[PDB]
Amino acid sequence: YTPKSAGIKNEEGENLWQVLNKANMFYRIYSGELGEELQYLLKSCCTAKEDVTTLPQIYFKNGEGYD
RNA sequence: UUAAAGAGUCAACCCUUUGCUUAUCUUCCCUAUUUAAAU
Repeated sequence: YTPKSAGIKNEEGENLWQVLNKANMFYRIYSGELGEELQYLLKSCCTAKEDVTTLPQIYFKNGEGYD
């Protein structure tokens, strides 16, 4: 996700969602088969972001109590 | 218990034409008999 999903297309015309999900280069980079230069930068983007506004909330039984 | 919430509304010509048609052997055969008073 990026604001307005603008980005910049390649010379043939591709975005990251198409590039990383074409022929499984995501696992080829996450493992580190392309080096440790494209491995730290990609892992830097994997950060959590909490937001609960306008989401369903349901009670589930967990032994003695609820969650 | 993916809990809680929400107006789909409005309008319309389906019209026109038409040759179904010719022929034909259903044949042979046969034991229905046996009683009893009107309530």
